[PDB]
Amino acid sequence: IFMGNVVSYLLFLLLFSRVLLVDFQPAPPGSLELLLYFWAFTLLCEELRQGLSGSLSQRLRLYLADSWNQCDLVALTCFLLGVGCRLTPGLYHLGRTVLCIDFMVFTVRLLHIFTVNKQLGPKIVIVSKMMKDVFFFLFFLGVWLVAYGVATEGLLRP
Amino acid sequence: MFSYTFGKVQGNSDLYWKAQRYRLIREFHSRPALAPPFIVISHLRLLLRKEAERKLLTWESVHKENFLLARARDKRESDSERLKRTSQKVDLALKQLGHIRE
Amino acid sequence: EQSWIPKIFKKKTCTTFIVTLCQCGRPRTAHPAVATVWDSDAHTTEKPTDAYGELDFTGAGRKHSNFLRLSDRTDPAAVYSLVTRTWGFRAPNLVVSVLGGSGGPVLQTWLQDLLRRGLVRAAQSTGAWIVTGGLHTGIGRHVGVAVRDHQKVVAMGVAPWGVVRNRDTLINPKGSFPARYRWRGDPEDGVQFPLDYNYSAFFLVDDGTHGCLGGENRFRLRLESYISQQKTGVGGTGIDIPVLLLLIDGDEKMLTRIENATQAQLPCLLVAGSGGAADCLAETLEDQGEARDRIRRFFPKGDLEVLQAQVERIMTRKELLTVYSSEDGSEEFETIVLKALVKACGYLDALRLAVAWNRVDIAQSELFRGDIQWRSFHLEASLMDALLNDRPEFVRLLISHGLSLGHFLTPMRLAQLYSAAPSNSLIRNLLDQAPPDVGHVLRMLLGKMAPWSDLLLWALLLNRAQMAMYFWEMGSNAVSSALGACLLLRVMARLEPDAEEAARRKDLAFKFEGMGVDLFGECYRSSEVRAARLLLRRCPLWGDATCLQLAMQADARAFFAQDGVQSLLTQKWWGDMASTTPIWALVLAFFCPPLIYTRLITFRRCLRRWFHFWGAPVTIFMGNVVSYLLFLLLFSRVLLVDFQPAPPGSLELLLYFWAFTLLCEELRQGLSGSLSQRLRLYLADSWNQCDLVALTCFLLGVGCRLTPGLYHLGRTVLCIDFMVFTVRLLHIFTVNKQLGPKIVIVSKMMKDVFFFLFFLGVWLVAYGVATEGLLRPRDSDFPSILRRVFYRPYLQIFGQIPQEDMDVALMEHSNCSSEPGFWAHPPGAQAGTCVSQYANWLVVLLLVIFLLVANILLVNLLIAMFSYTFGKVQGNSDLYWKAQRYRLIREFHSRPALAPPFIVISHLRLLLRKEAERKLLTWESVHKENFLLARARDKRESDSERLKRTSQKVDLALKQLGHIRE
Amino acid sequence: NDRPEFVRLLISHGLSLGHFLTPMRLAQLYSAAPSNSLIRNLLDQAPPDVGHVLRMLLGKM
Ligand SMILES: [Ca+2]
Ligand SMILES: [Ca+2]
Repeated sequence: IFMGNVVSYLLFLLLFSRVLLVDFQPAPPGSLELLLYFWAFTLLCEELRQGLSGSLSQRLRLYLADSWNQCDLVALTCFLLGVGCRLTPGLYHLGRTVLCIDFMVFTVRLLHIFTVNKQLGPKIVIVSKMMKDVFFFLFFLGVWLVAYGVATEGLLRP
Repeated sequence: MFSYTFGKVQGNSDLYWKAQRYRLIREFHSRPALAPPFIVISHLRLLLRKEAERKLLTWESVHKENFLLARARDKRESDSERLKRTSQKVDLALKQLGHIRE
Repeated sequence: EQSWIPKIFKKKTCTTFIVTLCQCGRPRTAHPAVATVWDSDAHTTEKPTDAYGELDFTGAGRKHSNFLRLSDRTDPAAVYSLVTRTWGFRAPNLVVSVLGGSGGPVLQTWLQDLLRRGLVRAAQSTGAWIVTGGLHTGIGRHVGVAVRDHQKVVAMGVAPWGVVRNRDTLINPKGSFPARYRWRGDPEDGVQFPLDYNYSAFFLVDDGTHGCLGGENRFRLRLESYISQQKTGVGGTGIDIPVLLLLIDGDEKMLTRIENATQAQLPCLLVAGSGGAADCLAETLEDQGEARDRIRRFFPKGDLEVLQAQVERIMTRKELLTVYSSEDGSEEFETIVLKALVKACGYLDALRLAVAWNRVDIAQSELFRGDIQWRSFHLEASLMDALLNDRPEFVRLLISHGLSLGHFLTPMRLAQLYSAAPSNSLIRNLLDQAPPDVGHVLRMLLGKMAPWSDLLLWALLLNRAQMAMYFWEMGSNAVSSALGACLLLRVMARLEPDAEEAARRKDLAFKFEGMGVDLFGECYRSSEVRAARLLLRRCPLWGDATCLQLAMQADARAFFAQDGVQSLLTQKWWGDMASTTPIWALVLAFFCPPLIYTRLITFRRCLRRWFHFWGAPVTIFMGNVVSYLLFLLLFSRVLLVDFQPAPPGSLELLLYFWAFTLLCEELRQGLSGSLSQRLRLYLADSWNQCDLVALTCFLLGVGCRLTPGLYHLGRTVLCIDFMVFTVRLLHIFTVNKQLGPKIVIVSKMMKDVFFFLFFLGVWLVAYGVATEGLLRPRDSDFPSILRRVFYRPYLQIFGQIPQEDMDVALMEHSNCSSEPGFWAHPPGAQAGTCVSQYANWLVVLLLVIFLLVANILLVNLLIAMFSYTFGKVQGNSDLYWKAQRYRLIREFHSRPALAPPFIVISHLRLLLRKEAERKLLTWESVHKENFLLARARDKRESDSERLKRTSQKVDLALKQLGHIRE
Repeated sequence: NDRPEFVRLLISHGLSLGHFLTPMRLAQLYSAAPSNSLIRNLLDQAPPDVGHVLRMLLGKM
């Protein structure tokens, strides 16, 4: 079941890219785009099933507590928003941009695959724990960039 | 910093992964057998809708008794416990020696 | 399996009536329709038993105290079989049938101390059974409380059915596996008693009576006799189980029971000072007789001549009777039992019995006295018993007594020893598949590609750690035997159905490897010219395979790690040249052949030196390296310059011939180094796989080149083949003491590499597709799309950031496309004719995030993972390199002395075609003895052992102090 | 009185435990909760009535 799910998700990403790069046009959606809409709807139904069966509020919170479920939910929300914007006559470009970001959100989900390997799962956990060091570096670099950039801009006087 | 953190949280991360492995397996144990593109056909199906045990417990109890006996024997044969027993026996010998001296 | 229990066991009914009240203990009213002197057998009926199962005393207990109800006239063989097999009780090495009325609930302090310290302790030590009355009264209660205080011990209780309180709750014809018994019934009358809760199993003898005493005596005596007729395990090898009766106090009934037991040839132990019916016999044995009977025994029947006649009949067989000397409470039970059994005996030996028990001190005392004079078979039988029952200490002691072992072991005895394999054990299966016929199974395990040796092999096969250890200590070829034992144990472990059994074999193999390495270290540090140069390089009787071969097959990395073996391998690597020769000296000699004869290199005489220099593995390796470098140089020269569509030139033909010679060399390596077996062995090496793929690509490229139409394809294939060939040069660093471990660690870094690659691939796909979608370049060509989606983002990781092709601020605005919106014209060739500029700040933001993640976070994470892995697998990699060093040296030891370009001339040659040893073994044995003595002394002087000895000495002093105080 | 050794020894003497424990005895045992202890508070919030507090702690989900 896991392997079939992985293969289907890879095919879904392939179709999403195919639609986004080629078949996405201001005209009304084509056959492939409608297939993508149906596929995303089935993914939404699957997430709904996972949340619903897995004390309604209790199990809903239990489902929403998982990071991967949060990622799936945000991806699907962005997809719905992008489709809505695209269908509207005036918000075509905004919809395309939202879907472009949503593709990144969907693709990041593939990292879940490595949680099954005996060696990669611990690596992903450690990576998740590296974020304090990442933030320290980012804050230090931001301070340094502000200082240096403002000093140089003031000196040059463009 | 990355090197230090990676070296520091190796064991805890491994334990955490081993723990959540059960959650992963259980999640994929209950999912529909079909893929998301076709999973609609299965969500539709979901919609519209002893003596052996006693023997097992007895065997478990036998193993528990063996484990407890092993722990007790290991503790009793430890150096600290043997030293304590020797001290008590020496004290008993000393008391009997004082008693006989009278 | 219980339905058979009712089939073979029967209970008794009141049946016929004998007078108001039945003579069968039941009221005349409560009798069946069928109801002079009532008969326990004639006036009763037998029905299937309906009170079997096990007892679960409420709360405490082992949750299992097997019970049973059976007729008195029952054959004890069935009872013994049921107890031994069905209920799981092992065969008793000794049975103590405790007797004694012990009038009055209270018992003397010394008697209670003896029971809790002499009897119960001995029973637990020897795994004996204690047979008493399964009731909470009389001596049974005292025995039970002694057992409880000592606490397990097996206490069988044979009691009548009818005097047991709450007999109703036990009745369940279907079975009573969960049985609940309330031994604490409020009424307290002598008619019935409660079953004690300290006894492991009960036998409720049924004689068709509702209360009586002595009705079970017949069955008890019959069971005692039958047990005394059995054997002490190991099939018929064991001696007859000793069954003796212990008596404390008593009465005329006890005297009759003692008489019956003596008639049954059962030793009796009479406790001195126990009381009446026991001190009477003790005094009679020690030495008016009627006066003794009157004073000691109760006044009734004292003047009766029956008592005196019974005492006379008892003394008629006084050999069986023995008095437990008070000795101020000696509490030395095992020795007294042994003395009583010896006296009764007047074959059965104290040695065999001591071996049956695990008491080696008792046998040590028995043999230490010079009074006993032993013969050959006498000790041989005991040694066989010790071997069969896995008693290493006893075999050590027996061998220590000058027992000749060469004549002891015989094909019949060896067959018996192997026959003792435990039920369905791997050794048993292998023997069945294959007299012992051990050679066939040994060859099957290894593949086939002196009593001590045989006994060591047997112990290894049966996996008896201590016995195999001892046999190795007494063996001749210590180091080779240790390595062979490690090999055999590892092979068996890999071949075992159950992992837990395999782990024991694996641990034993590890222990043998440790002993082998320690002993060889001792031998080497004593004398290097011997030991390594001779012990390792000789071919023993194991498989006529040198110890190094055994270590290689066993994967005994620890054995290769030690400095002695490494120094020997280095010495073999340099051949006859001194191991200290500098590398530069070797190079100079290689390029200046005459300089070999100069004193600057240290070792017909001329031809001898010539062949010594050019045959050493190191010089062959250097020549091979030089030839391979020249081959790569020629390959590059051909590929870059002389490769043309025209027919091959001279240099290209030379390259073809050179590659052909390399192919022939690989063929030779695979062929000579069981055709399929050696082929797989060759193909298993990674370097051989690399060579094979390189040569296959070379053949494919040459074939394509020769074909008129596939010239370019051939050139491309050869271009890749050059990379494949060049990668082989990494094999050079496997010889350096520092680089080889590095290469091993590098090979182990691939998991981290793959993690990084997968992460980077996911990130690249996401970012590239997002950027391509945002820009909307109008090329929209599949190769161009793939380029912009994968290649360009990938190159951005290495500082190749084409801002002009992504940032609209750096491009020229133009109305390229008729589609609505604003567009810009990138200057890049493959950047798309024009890109949308709707939200370009988002493209720049994605570029910023991608640079951050990829360049910094992922790369630094990979560095951290590499650092961790490198630090973690240092030692294992070093050991692995030290182990494979032998394979490298052996491979280069057998190669032709000529280089691949000329190796054809040598492949052609290949085609068309003591007392010193005994002295060496003796010296090895001396060193082994020294090493074993050192280990034993170090263990004895350790703090833990000294503390244990002090505790024992303190206990001895305490016992002597208590003794003197009296 | 929290004397594990004594309870071990007493049980070791063939004391029948099934008949020993009774609802009154269990109520007494739970009544021995020390003054204001978490168990005491939970019992007050909820005879022992232990099942309810057990479900509350576990949640009975
Ligand atoms: Ca999910
Ligand atoms: Ca090769």
